Amino acid sequence: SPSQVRQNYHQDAEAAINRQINLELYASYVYLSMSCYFDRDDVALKNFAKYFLHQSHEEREHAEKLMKLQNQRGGRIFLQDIKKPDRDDWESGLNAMECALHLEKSVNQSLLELHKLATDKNDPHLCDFIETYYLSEQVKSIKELGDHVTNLRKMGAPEAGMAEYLFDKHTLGH
Amino acid sequence: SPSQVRQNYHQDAEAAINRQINLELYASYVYLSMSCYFDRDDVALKNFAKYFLHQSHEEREHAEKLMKLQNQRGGRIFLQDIKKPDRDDWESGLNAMECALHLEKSVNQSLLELHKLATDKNDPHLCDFIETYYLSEQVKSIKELGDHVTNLRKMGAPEAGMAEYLFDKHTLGH
Amino acid sequence: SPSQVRQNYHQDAEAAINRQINLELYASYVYLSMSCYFDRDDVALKNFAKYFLHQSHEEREHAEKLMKLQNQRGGRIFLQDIKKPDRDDWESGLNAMECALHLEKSVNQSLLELHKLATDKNDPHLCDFIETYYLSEQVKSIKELGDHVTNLRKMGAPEAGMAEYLFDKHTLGH
Amino acid sequence: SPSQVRQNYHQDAEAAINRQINLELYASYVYLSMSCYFDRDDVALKNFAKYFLHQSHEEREHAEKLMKLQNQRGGRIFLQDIKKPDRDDWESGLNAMECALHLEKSVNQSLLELHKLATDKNDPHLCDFIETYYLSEQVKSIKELGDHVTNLRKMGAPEAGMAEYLFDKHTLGH
Amino acid sequence: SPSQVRQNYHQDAEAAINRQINLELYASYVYLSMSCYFDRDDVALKNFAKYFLHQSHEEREHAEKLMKLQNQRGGRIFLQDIKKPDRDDWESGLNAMECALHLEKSVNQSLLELHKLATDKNDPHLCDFIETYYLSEQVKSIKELGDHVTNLRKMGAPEAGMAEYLFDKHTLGH
Amino acid sequence: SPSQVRQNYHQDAEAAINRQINLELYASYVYLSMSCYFDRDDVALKNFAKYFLHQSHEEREHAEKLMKLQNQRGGRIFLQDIKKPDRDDWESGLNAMECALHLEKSVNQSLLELHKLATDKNDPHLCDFIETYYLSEQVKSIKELGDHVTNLRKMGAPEAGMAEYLFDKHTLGH
Ligand SMILES: [Mg+2]
Ligand SMILES: [Mg+2]
Ligand SMILES: [Mg+2]
Ligand SMILES: [Mg+2]
Ligand SMILES: [Mg+2]
Ligand SMILES: [Mg+2]
Repeated sequence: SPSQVRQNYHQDAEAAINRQINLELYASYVYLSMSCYFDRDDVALKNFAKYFLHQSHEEREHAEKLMKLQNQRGGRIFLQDIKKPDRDDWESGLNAMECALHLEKSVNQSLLELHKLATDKNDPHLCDFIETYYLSEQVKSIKELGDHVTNLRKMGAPEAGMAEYLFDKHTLGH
Repeated sequence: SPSQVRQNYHQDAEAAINRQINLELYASYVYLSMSCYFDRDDVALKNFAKYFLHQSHEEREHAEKLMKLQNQRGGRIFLQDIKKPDRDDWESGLNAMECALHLEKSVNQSLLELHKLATDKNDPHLCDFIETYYLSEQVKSIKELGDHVTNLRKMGAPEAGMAEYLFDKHTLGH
Repeated sequence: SPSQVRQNYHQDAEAAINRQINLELYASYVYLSMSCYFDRDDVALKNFAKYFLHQSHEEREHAEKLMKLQNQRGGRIFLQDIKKPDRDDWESGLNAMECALHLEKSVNQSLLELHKLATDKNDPHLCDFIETYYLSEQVKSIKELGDHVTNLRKMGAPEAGMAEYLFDKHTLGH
Repeated sequence: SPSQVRQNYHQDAEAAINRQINLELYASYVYLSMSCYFDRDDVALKNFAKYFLHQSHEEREHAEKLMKLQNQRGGRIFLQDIKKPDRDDWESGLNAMECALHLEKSVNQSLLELHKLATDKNDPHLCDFIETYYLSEQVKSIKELGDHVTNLRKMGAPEAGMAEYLFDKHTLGH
Repeated sequence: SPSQVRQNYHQDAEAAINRQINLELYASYVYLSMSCYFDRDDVALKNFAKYFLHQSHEEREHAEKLMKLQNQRGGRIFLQDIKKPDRDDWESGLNAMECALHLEKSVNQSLLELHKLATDKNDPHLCDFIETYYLSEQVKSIKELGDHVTNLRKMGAPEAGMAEYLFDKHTLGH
Repeated sequence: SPSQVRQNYHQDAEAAINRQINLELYASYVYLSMSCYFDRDDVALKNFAKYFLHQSHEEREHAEKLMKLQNQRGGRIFLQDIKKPDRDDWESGLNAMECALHLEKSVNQSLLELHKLATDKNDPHLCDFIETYYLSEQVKSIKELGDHVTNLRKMGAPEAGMAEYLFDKHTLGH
């Protein structure tokens, strides 16, 4: 019954990795939601919509790397339902950015508990994997979103009106 | 309250399009499941896994075209939960292909009810849209999967063993 | 017994499409006839013969698209005899052009009854197909032949003699 | 007396298409008017003037496609007077954009009545034509103008003064 | 109230230039009419239709240069209705050419009264403008149309029938 | 009444060549039939369908060379009905190949009687023509089909199931 390729892969880890897969697919669905919002004809911020559409595609690629890992180690993937996003209508460019940042910190929090459970089961390949592909880029994302939120607040979003518009063109529009 | 760009777009259609979006995202999740299965170390059919991974990416692109349509016409997108796939373990290459085909016919059935409701509300742009981008490629998909299922059955899958292996290399491996 | 790929394809349509296939193959045979006539050593209008030979090849390509359609939808093709053309000897360049035009209108008339029967069975993919590939180019053909017949009559074909000759070089000879 | 190429083309449609031609030429004249306004030495928004000049040229190209259609089907074109635009002086960038949008919806409304009259006379080629070349791009225009009006209002046009200026450079100036 | 850029621009000239704009737009509409006529399925002279379509596009470009001039000098543009062309059906290639020539002489006559009114108000820039861009090319047009009318009459249009046909291919078809 | 270019062309030959034209058009229709069969969604052998579609196009080119010959020698072409193929459904890849081979031998048999009748009327150009363009390639076709039938039988078609599938990819799929 155990996989021919299975070696030093504890059950508690296999279960934790399945939960992290469901968490990345759900983040991917949240960015997709926001992207729909900024494409609305009475919000109309195209560069915001392209920005979150890209984040969406990147999160779906994190889920699939984890899907490969779990097959390489001889664990089995058990998919669950992907819950709908907290809300449909996201108010403003600055409110969507602050939720993105809150979301991205929670994904980060779960990877750090994942890493703490692999260190305490003595699984070095799994740890190295999380470190090399997840923890580092998750810290670059948070820092970037932290900077976007800072700039928008300074320019006086959302009360200013010209702030998101200029932000859309200069910072997100390359 | 009604969108500035809204014109000849009945409520019953806006609701139908939201349900079709949830149906494409769910198909996308089912292909993703199958792809995980053929990558398993004790199934090991790489060209099958690449085939369904591509179908997965294509269905997620159908959902996003529909997301654009609904914004262009001034309707609003209301995302629901995406339910987990019927099963986790898909038996064989021929059983996965027969379920793919059964799935793809149900997506087709819902587009034909969508088109019947747009014709009976007199919405010509919505009809043209469904016809030009959905109904045609949905018929090419079904015909292709119908042919794959036919060949596999003839070569004697799944009892033969060499049938999926050869099928994987010649028909799916370009 | 019913095809695995068959869906929303009424028997009355499958029968109508078979009759339209026989009608395109017969048109293809009529153009082939005319082309033989203008190659005759005592008619001798080479650019007329090249013109109808091309129309012949185009009609045989319409029949084969319809042959593909009927297989994609899971209907079955039932070929009949192709009847010989009304006549062997076609008098003149202007008489051959007026028969071509009368022929091309009858092909058009049958596609419009085909489309009226698919709309009344609720088959949207079949309708879109006929519209996108048949009705439009059938209207461009009729308009072109209508213009050729007009010019020839004006220049005084067939009594003039120099009219077809000049027509052969300037309008049909690029 | 009836055209040699005429087939399944009802009189009521020929009359409707003539009225739609006069409607596109009149829209073309309105955009030309606005373009003159933004070139005025005491408005001075060059990128607005280039934007409406282009819309003007596009509408004159819609009228000529319809002029071709009506000749291909063997109807006759009956040109009327083109009435002068509602006003000469258009106040602001945001007021010109809101009138453009109101205009573009009325052109859309007339194409949808045109399509409803071709469906009820059973003219499939005419319907396909309107759908494929008019209804789709008319919906992309409305959505775009809807977005421009939204942005300008948000930035605080016309009271702001810097809003149109920045809008002219970033959104319309490529 | 007077424009900041206005200098040596008499009211009587501003009014004359507005009337010349309406005259070029009306000529543009007349050529458009003729072009529709030669595209008719029972006239069928394609190179005649391309010839007048081009003249149409050129006249619409003369109107827009005048629209720029009037803005550069700080006058205001007051658009009127564009009246429908004298007739719908233009008989023959030679009759359409003789009306084109009569039209083009009347446009010329109005530019010469325009120039006589700018010389008698002492406006040198306006005079130079009319001379450099209008009077010269208006004389080349008349001479060309004069030559086309001469040739057609000689070959025996419209009684000959082969005359317009050959004319269409050799003189207008490059 | 006799053609100006007619020389040493006996009536009995002109009649024989007309019958051979009808025989090539009928072979062309039979290959077209088979090609439709292998494109069926429950046969599904694409490389077989491409193979017979090509043979179809080649036979229609043999008929047209003969149509040219008969015009060059000053005979007249008298087209007959093209009869429908013996059957609609062709069982298997090996059964279709054995009928193709039986068909291709009968075409060969008629060319050899044609050549025997031209030698006994003393028509050397007609003989050379048949020899140089027909008899040689007809012998290469038969030998090829003879080899395909041999291989399929050896691999154990049609009972094997994997035989046609592999044959489709290696021998017919280049
Ligand atoms: Mg991640
Ligand atoms: Mg789809
Ligand atoms: Mg056709
Ligand atoms: Mg339009
Ligand atoms: Mg001029
Ligand atoms: Mg042959």
